[PDB]
Amino acid sequence: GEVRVPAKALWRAQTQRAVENFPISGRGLERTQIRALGLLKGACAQVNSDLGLLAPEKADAIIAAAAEIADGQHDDQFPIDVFQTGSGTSSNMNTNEVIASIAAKGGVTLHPNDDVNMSQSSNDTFPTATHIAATEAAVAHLIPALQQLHDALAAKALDWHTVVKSGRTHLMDAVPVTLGQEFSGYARQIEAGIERVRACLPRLGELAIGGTAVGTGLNAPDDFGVRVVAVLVAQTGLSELRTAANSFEAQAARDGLVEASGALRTIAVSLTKIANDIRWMGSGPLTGLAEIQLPDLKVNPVLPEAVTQVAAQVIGNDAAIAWGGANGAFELNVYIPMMARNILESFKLLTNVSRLFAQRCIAGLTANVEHLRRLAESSPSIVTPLNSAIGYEEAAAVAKQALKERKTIRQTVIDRGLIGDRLSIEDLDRRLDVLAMAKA
Amino acid sequence: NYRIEHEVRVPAKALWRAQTQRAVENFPISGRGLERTQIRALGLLKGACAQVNSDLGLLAPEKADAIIAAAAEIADGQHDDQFPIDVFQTGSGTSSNMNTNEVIASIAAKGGVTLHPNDDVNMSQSSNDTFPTATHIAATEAAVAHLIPALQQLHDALAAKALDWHTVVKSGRTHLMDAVPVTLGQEFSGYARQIEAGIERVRACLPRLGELAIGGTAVGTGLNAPDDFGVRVVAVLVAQTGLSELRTAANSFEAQAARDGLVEASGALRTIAVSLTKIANDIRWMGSGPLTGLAEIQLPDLQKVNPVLPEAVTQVAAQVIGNDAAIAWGGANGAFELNVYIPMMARNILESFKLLTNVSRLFAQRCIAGLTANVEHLRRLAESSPSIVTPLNSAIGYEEAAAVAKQALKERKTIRQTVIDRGLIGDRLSIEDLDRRLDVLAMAKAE
Amino acid sequence: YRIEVRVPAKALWRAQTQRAVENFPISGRGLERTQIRALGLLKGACAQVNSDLGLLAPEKADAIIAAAAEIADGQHDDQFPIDVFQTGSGTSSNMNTNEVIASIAAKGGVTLHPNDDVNMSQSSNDTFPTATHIAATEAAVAHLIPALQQLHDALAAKALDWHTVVKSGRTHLMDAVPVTLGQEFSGYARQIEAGIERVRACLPRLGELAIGGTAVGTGLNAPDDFGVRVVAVLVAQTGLSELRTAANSFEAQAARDGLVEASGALRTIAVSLTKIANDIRWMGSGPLTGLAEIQLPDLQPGSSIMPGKVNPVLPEAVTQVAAQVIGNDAAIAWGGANGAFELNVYIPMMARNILESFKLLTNVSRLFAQRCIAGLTANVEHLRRLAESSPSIVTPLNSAIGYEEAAAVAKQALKERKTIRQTVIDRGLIGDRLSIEDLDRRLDVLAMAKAE
Amino acid sequence: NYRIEHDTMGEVRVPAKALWRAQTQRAVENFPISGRGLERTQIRALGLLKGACAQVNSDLGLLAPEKADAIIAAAAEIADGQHDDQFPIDVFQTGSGTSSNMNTNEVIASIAAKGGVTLHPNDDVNMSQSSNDTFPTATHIAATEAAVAHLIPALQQLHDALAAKALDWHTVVKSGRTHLMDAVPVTLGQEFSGYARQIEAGIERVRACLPRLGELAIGGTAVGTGLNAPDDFGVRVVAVLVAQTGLSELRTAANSFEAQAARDGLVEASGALRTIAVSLTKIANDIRWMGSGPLTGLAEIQLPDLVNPVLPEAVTQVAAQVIGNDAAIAWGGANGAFELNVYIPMMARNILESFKLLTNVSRLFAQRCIAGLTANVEHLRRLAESSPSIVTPLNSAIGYEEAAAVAKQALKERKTIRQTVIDRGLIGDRLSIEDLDRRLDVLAMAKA
Ligand SMILES: COc1ccc(S(=O)(=O)N2CCCCCC2)cc1NC(=O)Cc1n[nH]c(=O)c2ccccc12
Ligand SMILES: COc1ccc(S(=O)(=O)N2CCCCCC2)cc1NC(=O)Cc1n[nH]c(=O)c2ccccc12
Ligand SMILES: [Cl-]
Ligand SMILES: [Cl-]
Ligand SMILES: [Cl-]
Ligand SMILES: [Cl-]
Ligand SMILES: [Cl-]
Repeated sequence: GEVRVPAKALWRAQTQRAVENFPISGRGLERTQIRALGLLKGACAQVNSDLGLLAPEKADAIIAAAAEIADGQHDDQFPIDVFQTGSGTSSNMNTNEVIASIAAKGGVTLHPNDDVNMSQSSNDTFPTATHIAATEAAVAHLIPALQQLHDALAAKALDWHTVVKSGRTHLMDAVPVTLGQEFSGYARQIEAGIERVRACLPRLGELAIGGTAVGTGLNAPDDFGVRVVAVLVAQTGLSELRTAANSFEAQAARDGLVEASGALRTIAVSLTKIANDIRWMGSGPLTGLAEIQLPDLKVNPVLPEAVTQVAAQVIGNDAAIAWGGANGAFELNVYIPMMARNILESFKLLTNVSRLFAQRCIAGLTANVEHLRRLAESSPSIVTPLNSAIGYEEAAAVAKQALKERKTIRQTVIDRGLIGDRLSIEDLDRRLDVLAMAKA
Repeated sequence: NYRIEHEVRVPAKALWRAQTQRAVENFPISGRGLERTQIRALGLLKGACAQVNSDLGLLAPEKADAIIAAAAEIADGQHDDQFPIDVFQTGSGTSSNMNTNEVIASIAAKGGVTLHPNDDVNMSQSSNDTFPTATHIAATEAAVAHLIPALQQLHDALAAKALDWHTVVKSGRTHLMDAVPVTLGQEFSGYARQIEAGIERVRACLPRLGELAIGGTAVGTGLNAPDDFGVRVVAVLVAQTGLSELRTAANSFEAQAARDGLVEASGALRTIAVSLTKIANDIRWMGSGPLTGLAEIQLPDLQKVNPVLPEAVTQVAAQVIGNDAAIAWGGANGAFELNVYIPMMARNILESFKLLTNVSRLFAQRCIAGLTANVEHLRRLAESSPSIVTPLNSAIGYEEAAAVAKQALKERKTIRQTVIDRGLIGDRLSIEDLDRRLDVLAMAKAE
Repeated sequence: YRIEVRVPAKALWRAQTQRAVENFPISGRGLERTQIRALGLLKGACAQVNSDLGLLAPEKADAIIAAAAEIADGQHDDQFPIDVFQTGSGTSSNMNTNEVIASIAAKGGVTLHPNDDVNMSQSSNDTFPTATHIAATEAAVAHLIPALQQLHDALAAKALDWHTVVKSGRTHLMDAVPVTLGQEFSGYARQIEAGIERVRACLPRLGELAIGGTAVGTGLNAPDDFGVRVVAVLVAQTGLSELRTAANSFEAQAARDGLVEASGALRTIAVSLTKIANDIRWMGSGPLTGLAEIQLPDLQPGSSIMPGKVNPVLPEAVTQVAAQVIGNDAAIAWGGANGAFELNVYIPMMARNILESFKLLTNVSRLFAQRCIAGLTANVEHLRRLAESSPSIVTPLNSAIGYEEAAAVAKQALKERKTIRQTVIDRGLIGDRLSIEDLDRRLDVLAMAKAE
Repeated sequence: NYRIEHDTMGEVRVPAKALWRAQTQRAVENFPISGRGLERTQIRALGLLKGACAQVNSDLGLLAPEKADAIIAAAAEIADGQHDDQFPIDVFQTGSGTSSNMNTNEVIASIAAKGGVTLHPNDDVNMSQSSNDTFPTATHIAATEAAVAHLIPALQQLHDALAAKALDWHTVVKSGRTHLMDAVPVTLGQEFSGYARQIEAGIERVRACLPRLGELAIGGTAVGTGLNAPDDFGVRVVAVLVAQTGLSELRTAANSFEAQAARDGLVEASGALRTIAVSLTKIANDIRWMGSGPLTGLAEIQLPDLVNPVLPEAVTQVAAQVIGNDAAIAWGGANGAFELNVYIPMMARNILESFKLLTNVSRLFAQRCIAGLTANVEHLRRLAESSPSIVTPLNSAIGYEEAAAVAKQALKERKTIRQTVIDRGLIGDRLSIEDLDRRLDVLAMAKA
């Protein structure tokens, strides 16, 4: 039919039809997705050239246009809604048409399908770009952001190694701990988060390229996949990219995204705990716990709120990803654009809020040392450290009398006239010292 | 060009000011800000508040008119690009509240009127009762003015097909296996009811979705606001918008300590997403083929035909389900006098409303309306199914009925032709008695 | 062990049930008492109607009704061994009920055919979802709503008792202007009251029964009015007026959207309960290192290592129940979306989850009301002291001494740990623009909470 | 019919025959919520842990040898399943699992008393322990054992059944399906190789979570600090557990505070199970669709009758349950505070159920569905040979327009592409039979 296309638009007919067919969310591909589609087209053009299937002049043109796209020079040339044909074929064609128009600016005539989509199908390209984008997000961005947060938490764990305070279990007063020990716990949660992301990489980095329409590789060179992956690894430095173990699994399912989402969700769960504890420690200053002071951006914990909200989003996104993941049929899972949107957003949210959390909250925390000490000196104590001085039986009697008369262990020892040759006052304070009780 | 404020650097053509710019620098998290409906509702709210402060003599009429004019521009969508703050901001949404106050002041300034963002545009209000008020305004309007009419359009399209296909007999399917006859019209009457029930579900949540916190100020007590600020602002909002569903909260503390009304409404959207998944799935399966699939109907071409709108629908449904999980999560985790997950909740609920509205109209117009049934083929299959030999039992015994069914399937013939081919027509069974027993439309029991 | 297939001797079920037992050894958990009861109610009403329409012999119908009444009464809850994770229509549990009823009638000398007699006018597809919705409707009206009303009433009572118990508000977990403990609990009460409203609003669709639609929704091989007749009997016998024939017989079998809808209501209540329970254990936190606003009744020892430590175990039970309801809700929506054509085949899993959510919420709400809320005591003097020392209450001084001096009062009081009243005095601001009488009027914290 | 018992809170009436005591009975009355208690595997883990603890306490000279022996013997009876009816406490108990810990202590004491040995539930049976490190330890022992000894071998059985079908059906060519629409040829073998990979990847996912799932909190006592335990109590107890269970995946926690303030390892493991549920949903759905009919469906295969696809229905319902449980687990996981996460019994219920359901349904799926599948081989090939999707390799010979006409006529007349090309008289000018049979070899097209 007749198709009206904007003057300064590098996309063509089929992209414009897709724009008209899916006015649903008003939001299109992110920069990372666009970049990954550009990287893939350049790599495909390179391999088609190396195999003598594509004329060198045409290949050079594609590679040049693809490089512009991957460098972010055309992020306004991808107007198709996220909620499109579930294979992502519309965005694939979007990329083919934009490259064709760019090449035409350089006096080379490309056919979007026959040249720019050579050896590819409408079904193995978009999930490939999706996993490229997800792997890049995991390796180049999320993991270093998490490492930064870990290092900030670990720094406080060391700095506060002897800042004694009261433990809390069930929200109730418990035996002493140090602020440093608590932050050593938070740091380990983030460290384990990094371990979780790393563990999913062998399957997250699997690319479907080469499988063409249904996974068989019909109408592609037998080694298209492995050659394209090699160019991608060389150009991105992403050694985690690899050919799929099974070309049918790689298109019929998107289980790699579901798996990876689970790692992000676990991280969201840890971050909720860490953020929650931190805003509670900062609460008050009169009606709260008043354990620490957060940097001001009466200070509201705005970054913990940002963190806990991001975590909520990752959990919602995770549910959406799994839902689409389960609902593939036969040779193709047709939930890819929705799954891509959600997994890449979860990566982006976690990355950016972890860095903000680290730099503008954690690094600048100040402990209220004297208040914390007074809290520790209000914790329950135990009789065990008195055994080698008064014996198991007298200790047991002290514990019973303390419980009965609702007095501290220390005062009960004094009231029972136990301060003598077997136990001086100094010896009592040493054995019951709250920092020693924390076993730091 | 960038103008300077105090020190913070603000874009020249930006109508926001220093507090918004600081929020921009503090939350570079998603790169996504408030949606159009939330911005519109913030405008609506600020205008109504100014009207009431003017009515109560608390704000100069010249200042009030400036806010009202500015706010109207915002509510009309003229300033959507003036709200740069990330969704993932302070959990009260105070940053976006100040964004609105600042943009209104800057709009007024161009008209020669000076407004203090806090002292004037935020008069009688707090950082805590305004943003969720705007959220519930935006959600109520999305439910009443957009989603319900969209759903009604879908219902009517499905109902129209159910009528057109009233006598289009086909094989029923249970457990995906062949079963006794139904009509395509009956199936589509079921789809229509699912959507109709969806509308009932949305309507049922409105008494609580429409509750507004405005007037409760910082903690719910209404301290530093007129005692009747809430009912006055709501009456102005209703008067201006026609949204009679908007109401003052039943309890002012519940309305700020929790966002339970959004959790409730999301559940209604989630159920609709569940209904749409079933409908969309059946339709793309019915259209599967053209050779190795079910080949019951043909879908209209768009991009044989891929079912691209059922894929759009089932992907939207997945998103609504994910959004629903995030909303419940934020909803459960308020503390004492304030739930601090509102911007995240607003984002997700308003998007869910939008996606369902837009994809339902698309589904109705560009998929449902142009569906075409393979009528003769559907009847042929129904008339050849082993599932329909049971009315033959009283005439020929279930053992011979079984032989008929097995031979019909093997030779790919109707049950009728098989009965005839096996020489069963006689005094035990006339051809007219056979056609009565095997009347597959009558078996469907269409009203 | 009798033989038919080896079947336990004291088993009232027969061969088809025993086959299902051997086919689905998956969870080791079978139907609940409420589902069993509902299957009993339905079979008895069906025989009643079949008899009335002259389709079933009176002696046979009487034997079904008598046997089905024993099942509904809970006398045979050990005769339903089939796993929850069975054929997705629930046909196996339907046959279970048919077989057990036939065996009961056999003890009385009457021979019933499980299919031809007990399952007359019914199919293996409209029975189990009918029983599920009967069970879910009963759980909503007879058990959950009264239990929520009991918790509502306990919260409302506390709100009344604590109407003048002033304290500092908390927003973002930071100090805020005064509220009363009573206002907060009126807020919790409203959340529970709204929860009841949410359950009530789903009942028009939760109560829809598929019975009469037979195999595919068409009503083939059943009387045309079978559905309305069975429902009439059920409503008369159970008093459950919310039970009704489905608006659309195809929707009622192709989907279980009413269950998804109802779970949404339950999920929302779980969300409310989470907020309420969290606030309450935080309010009782400490007693020396926490908020120490209230004291929860002691229910059991908390720690071996810490002998006097008593933990908020009911709020912990409530919040864990809430997590379960949210999990169950996701399972129900998952099952609900994935029907195909004429039948949703996730009914037993959806039934398990919705009925569990009803049960857990019902039971934990009553325990929460009786063993926690009713016995709460407020630390009134503690709460009032913090309120009277709060920087947040200096605002009403503005019109007398100016906001800059009020800010100074707040800073000094906060630093010298004094009340706002005493700090105003210690700065010598009581003169001819401000009496001690006017000061106490302006710093009346209860009046600042504006309690009605 | 009762006897009097007591704790630090006062006196409590207990059923006369019951092996539990006061604190258990308080919890019986405090939490009548679900009506369901700990599972066999949980009780076993608690028994194993208590025995190991008594062994270490005896080794370190902290507990009298005659007392340790009485504990170890009692704990063995519990771990073997002789006293499961003595664990009446609801899943929905105190969030630390305090009550079930005391349950185990009390029952061990009452058992030993029958042997003439007097044990204090707290002082002897709970020596060097607290609830806060024992109940999550038992929970992670149960989950680790469920992963290693049960789930992975069940998945390997399912993988092997799917891989056997992939081998058997290696040349069973059929029409591909994308968007539910006919596509270029594949084989049943290839589809099933895809299913096998999903389950193989599932095993990889479970194995990848084990370094953290296997972490045990034991030794951290009340708040993570180890107060009131020997400094090496944890490593010693873990060594005993590893020796007695053969589970090398059991290990001390990398950080003692993380191990009690959080249950992130359970959230992580649930993610793997959830992913498996997602894979199983795809496989089960495909298989019931392939078996659909016998007239109006796809009718690609026939499922064994045990014909409704009842095992795929059991599989997809189990999947839904696992996804549901997964949401409950993450919810509890996120909501710890300071030194302790208090959602452990609920998280344990859900993670352990998810392990159990996937284990049992995978073995059933493998044995009683996958193994007995039969393919309609000739019919599949005939459809593949008759599909408009395979006319494309004729384009260069007969042209686009004629290829479309061939496709349309073949469908309308229900004939193969090969026969339609012949019938339209295209052999001779356009191409030979040899060329036709080469271009339309659907098996070669499937690249198999
Ligand atoms: C999706 O399903 C189809 C797609 C296309 C065509 S066709 O009309 O194009 N066709 C019929 C002409 C004889 C050559 C086979 C191809 C037919 C069917 N369906 C059937 O053939 C049903 C059937 N009937 N009888 C049997 O014995 C049987 C045995 C195994 C599998 C299926 C069947
Ligand atoms: C599930 O799908 C089937 C089930 C059973 C049988 S059967 O083998 O039992 N059969 C074929 C013999 C002629 C009488 C129809 C019944 C066939 C099909 N499939 C087809 O007939 C495919 C088909 N082929 N060609 C067309 O032109 C057409 C037009 C509309 C719809 C479908 C088609
Ligand atoms: Cl443009
Ligand atoms: Cl701008
Ligand atoms: Cl029995
Ligand atoms: Cl039972
Ligand atoms: Cl009614």
